[PDB]
Amino acid sequence: LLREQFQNPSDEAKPWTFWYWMFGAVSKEGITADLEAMKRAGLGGTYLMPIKGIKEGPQYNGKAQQLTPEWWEMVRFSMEEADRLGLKLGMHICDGFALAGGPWMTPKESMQKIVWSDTIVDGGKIKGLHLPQPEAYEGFYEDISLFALPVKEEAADVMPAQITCANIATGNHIDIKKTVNMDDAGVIRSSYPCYIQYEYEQPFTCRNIEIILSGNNYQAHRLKVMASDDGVNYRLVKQLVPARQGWQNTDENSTHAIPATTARYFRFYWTPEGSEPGSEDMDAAKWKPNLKIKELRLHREARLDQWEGKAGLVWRVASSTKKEEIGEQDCYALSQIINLTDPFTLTATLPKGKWKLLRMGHTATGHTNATAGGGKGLECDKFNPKAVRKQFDNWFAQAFVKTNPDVARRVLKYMHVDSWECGSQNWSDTFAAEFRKRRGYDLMPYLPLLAGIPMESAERSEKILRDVRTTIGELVVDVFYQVLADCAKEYDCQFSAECVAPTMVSDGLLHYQKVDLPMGEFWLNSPTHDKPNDMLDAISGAHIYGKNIIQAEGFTEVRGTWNEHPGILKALLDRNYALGINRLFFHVYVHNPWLDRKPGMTLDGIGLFFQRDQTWWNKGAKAFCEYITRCQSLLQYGHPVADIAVFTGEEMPRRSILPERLVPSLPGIFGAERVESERIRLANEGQPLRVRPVGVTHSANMSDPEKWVNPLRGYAYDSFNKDALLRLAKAENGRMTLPGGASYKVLVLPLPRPMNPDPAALSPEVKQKINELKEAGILIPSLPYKEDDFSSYGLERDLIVPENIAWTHRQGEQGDIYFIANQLEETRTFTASMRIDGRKPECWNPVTGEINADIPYEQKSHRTEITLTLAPNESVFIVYPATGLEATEYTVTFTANGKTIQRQELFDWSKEEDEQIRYYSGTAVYKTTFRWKSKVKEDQQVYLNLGKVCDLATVRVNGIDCGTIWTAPYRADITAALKKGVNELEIEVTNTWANALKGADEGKAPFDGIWTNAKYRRAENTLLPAGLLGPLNFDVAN
Ligand SMILES: [Ca+2]
Ligand SMILES: [Ca+2]
Ligand SMILES: [Ca+2]
Repeated sequence: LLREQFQNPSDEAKPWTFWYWMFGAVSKEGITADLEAMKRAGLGGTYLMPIKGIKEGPQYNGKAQQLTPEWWEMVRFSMEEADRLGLKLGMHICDGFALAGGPWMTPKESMQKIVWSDTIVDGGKIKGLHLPQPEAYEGFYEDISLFALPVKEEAADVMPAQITCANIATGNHIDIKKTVNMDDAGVIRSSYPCYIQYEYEQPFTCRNIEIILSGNNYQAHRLKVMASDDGVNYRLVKQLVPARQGWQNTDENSTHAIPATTARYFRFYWTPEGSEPGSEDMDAAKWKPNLKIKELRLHREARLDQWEGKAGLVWRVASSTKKEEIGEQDCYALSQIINLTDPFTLTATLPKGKWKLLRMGHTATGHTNATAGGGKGLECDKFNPKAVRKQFDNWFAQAFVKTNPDVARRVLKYMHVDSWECGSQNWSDTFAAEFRKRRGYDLMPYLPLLAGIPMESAERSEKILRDVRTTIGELVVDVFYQVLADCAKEYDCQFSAECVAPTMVSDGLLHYQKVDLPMGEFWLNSPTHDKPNDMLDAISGAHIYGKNIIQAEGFTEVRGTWNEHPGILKALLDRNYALGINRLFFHVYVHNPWLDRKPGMTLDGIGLFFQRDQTWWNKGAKAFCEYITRCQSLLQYGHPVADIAVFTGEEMPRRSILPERLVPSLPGIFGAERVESERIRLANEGQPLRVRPVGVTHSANMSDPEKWVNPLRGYAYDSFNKDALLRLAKAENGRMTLPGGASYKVLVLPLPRPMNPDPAALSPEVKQKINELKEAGILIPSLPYKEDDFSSYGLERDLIVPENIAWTHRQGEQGDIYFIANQLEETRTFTASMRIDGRKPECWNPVTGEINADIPYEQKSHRTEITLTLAPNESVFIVYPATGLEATEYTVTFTANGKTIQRQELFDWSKEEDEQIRYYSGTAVYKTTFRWKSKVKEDQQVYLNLGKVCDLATVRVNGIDCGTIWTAPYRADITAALKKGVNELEIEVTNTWANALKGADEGKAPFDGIWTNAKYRRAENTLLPAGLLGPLNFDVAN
């Protein structure tokens, strides 16, 4: 029964935590303390991940370096204690955060890329010639093919230029030292509009510009290229366009093609005007709009525009190359190219003329699991099933050998793969063969496409490179994820996994079919580091592949500042429940090995600081986890409901679509106010900056997922890929269905968009299936869709609520559940109208566990309406079956320093003259008495309203616990504990660490033993309000 699950949830409904061990500083005492604390809070289990080692933190004197017998003994003891407590465990597939590295991996077994060298020679007889050696990572390299290409032009690929620059920004509020300048190493920097001029002694013919950076720089890709023959009259060549790119974009330079231009002068104009705000697929645009260029290389030889991404070396999307940039004369036909692989030093003969000797091979990409300690080394080849198996055998499998095997088999039941951060790869020893099987033709004659050298035509070159990227994405799934899935099943473990996008070339949804537990990620107060697109990848992936439990790495905080408590985490959690997550994992519980240092070890101040030495752990983490468990009990029930599927298209790479990107496709669904807010945000006038958190300056108009609650105004959608369309979709009763309960009425085929700008042509099999779905009744709306909703087609909104109300809907055999959550810090009363006809709603309170089965409701036009009142950040589930306190003198006892005071009136601890109270962080126990005049009458209900609580409070009346109050409304039901006459009142109030850390920083610690490696602090330098501020009142109801 649903009631029993809500009231007595199963262990599958409990939240979990990530558990990090820092710098090999680990103790058994701390292990016991941590795991008991986890059990006390109501956590179901933990993912044990050690982070860095003794070298990275020698000051901590760590005794548990990864893979030492001492470390293995800590792991064994952890399994022993989890077993004793009834907790389960997971581990990651490598040391550190990610991804699949270890000291057992050689360069040959690591991720591979196509590399090359080249040299121009006279044709005729060639004997004993030593060719240049391509890039060889740690000296590993293997030849594949040697081509000879007849030169298009005998002139040199680059020439000497004199480089100069000029500020063009004319005004009076310009810092002259930030205007364009070139340093002694030639690095170009600017904060203001400028140009950079290249002058050649003789006219130079340029066909592309290779942009070389030190780290990422969005602005560098926005140069406007101009040229002159005479030194004053300049003509437009091209406005350069930034390719879509993720944060891991430094492995390759960026080649921007232009129409072939012959000139003595080239000017590269720059202005920050027109800049797009930052996002996950224009990651560099998150940062200050300054220009910084290491080098511009102006090349003569023809290359495909943005070929480095198109070759699969790095995760990028750019438009196909225009014919005006690469025409037929710029391409090689296969007949022109002489294959010298056999004879190759080189000895053979060639027709007269000049030949480019293109020596192609492969080497390691150069990536490690760099956040590891003892387990650090090269990332495994993601296309080599033997290397993937080897990774599994040497870390995860050893947890069942080197510990206690029978205990390990009982408690270590989860195998985790985290979010990818090992770059991309476009080769392996089996890649040619896999390409041949999957794409239906041989890649090998076309291998120079992987260096961006065009063949046959631009269109043909880019059709083949798309096929290369497609193959890459398929091998991630069919090798890496398939092998690990087999391994997990072999070891009786559930497989959880985070995203592959936006660092490894992929269809970002595709791998979720191979795992048990798709896992998203959401950050707290960290706009520059949040991954809303990762969340939608994991949720869409789970929905379309029928994975019912959707995990989420939650609350990661780029700079924790010690003022965080559950009360300010609720709204954030709720909007991610609305997206579709149903098992939270706290990021992060750090192991604090010292029992006499608080709050102790952290991930160098990266939050959330969710651990035993939190001021609010014992009561606050427990109360929050109780709320979480009740929510998850219902949010794991049945199947999620979503009316709309949105096709993710045929470009590579690809992934789920953020709501903002569908606004031009569905302007009527989003509404006019959203259309207008997006116009302004994307215009991004003045490129404004914001600082959030302290010390992190970024693009103020960056999309913020807090502002995208219920963006379709009463419908939900999943992103939906080619795989799911062709392999899984069926039409039943006019809806598109998928195994595991997905059922969509609408299939949106979006307009061309930043991640699919061409757009990539629909394959015959996709057009056929679309038409089949169309004839069977699935709605394929014509775009842009301008009506408010789909009611004209018989598809009404699921839930009609006002703005800033987050929701989701699930359904199964026992009925329908709507989660409804207030995202504002205010009390609201509003109508909620649900697409449910003729059933009786109930209001189930997840904070308290109370069920109100007799709520008023109206039945209008075959919907059901209720009037809800929600306190700040309050949420509720709607389920459809199938007077002044007059206190005596307070005694207040500050538990952490034993100080006791007597006060008549309530007070803010932070305004006290006594420094040990002023800077106090921890718990204080308030004791008083109050008179209650009457016997409590039948059906009468009495609440003690607490007024303002800084930050949480546990109420006891005559010794009876009346609740831990942590979120609005700030009241406890004291009905059952009240007696006529004198009543005893005890309230335990707990704040956050911020005030005591400030005090300790200034030589005014309110007690002994305060220490943390977390050094970030609020910029404001204020003490936070602290304590039971009140006023206290009774609310007597019926
Ligand atoms: Ca992670
Ligand atoms: Ca499309
Ligand atoms: Ca897009």
